[PDB]
Amino acid sequence: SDGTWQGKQYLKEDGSQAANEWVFDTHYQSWFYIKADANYAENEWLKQGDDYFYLKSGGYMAKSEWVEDKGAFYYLDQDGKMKRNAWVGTSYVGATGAKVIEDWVYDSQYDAWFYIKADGQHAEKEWLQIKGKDYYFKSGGYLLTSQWINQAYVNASGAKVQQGWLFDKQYQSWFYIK
Ligand SMILES: C[N+](C)(C)CCO
Ligand SMILES: C[N+](C)(C)CCO
Ligand SMILES: C[N+](C)(C)CCO
Ligand SMILES: C[N+](C)(C)CCO
Ligand SMILES: C[N+](C)(C)CCO
Ligand SMILES: C[N+](C)(C)CCO
Ligand SMILES: [Zn+2]
Ligand SMILES: [Zn+2]
Repeated sequence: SDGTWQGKQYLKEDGSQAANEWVFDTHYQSWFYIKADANYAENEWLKQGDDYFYLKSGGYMAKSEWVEDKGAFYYLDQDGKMKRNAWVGTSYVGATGAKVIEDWVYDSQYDAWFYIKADGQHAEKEWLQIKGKDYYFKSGGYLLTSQWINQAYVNASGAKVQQGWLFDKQYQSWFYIK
């Protein structure tokens, strides 16, 4: 390529000054975003339609990588686009792209609730107390709802029931929980 960096500015193959545009510099094999002031975007987000991109230090577009911003982790896909509402390995990124921690996740593809502990790992084959109530997560992390777990009963919200009547449809009989 005959494209060249002159400080933070990029001259294109034809010698024109890049500005307000993406450039792909084969010398780095990297995308870069050149701002309206003809300087490359660096250590910043770029919104383009619905999509977010992150320009790292030196202006390289982030891609297939995790970035930390204001104490939150964001994943950029192969094309540089910030992932939203998805599992990225064992992590879940929410609506804003931020890795979910200490919170519920409803995933329509498993039709199941999950809980990501503060430590960033999904609850799995275990009891947790979440906001003062008890919830049991199966293998794979799926919240158990409306069933007996040992001597305990978890209701439709997944919360262990403390006391009261339950009509069990499995046994077609009334139980009193104390
Ligand atoms: C844009 N880079 C900083 C990567 C190259 C020019 O110095
Ligand atoms: C970065 N572009 C949006 C220019 C293409 C996807 O990588
Ligand atoms: C701009 N951020 C990537 C930090 C948030 C998008 O919801
Ligand atoms: C539901 N998870 C994505 C958490 C695991 C599937 O194997
Ligand atoms: C978010 N919760 C799992 C507690 C509600 C399920 O119905
Ligand atoms: C739970 N009881 C059977 C005791 C009353 C509701 O019909
Ligand atoms: Zn060249
Ligand atoms: Zn898992």
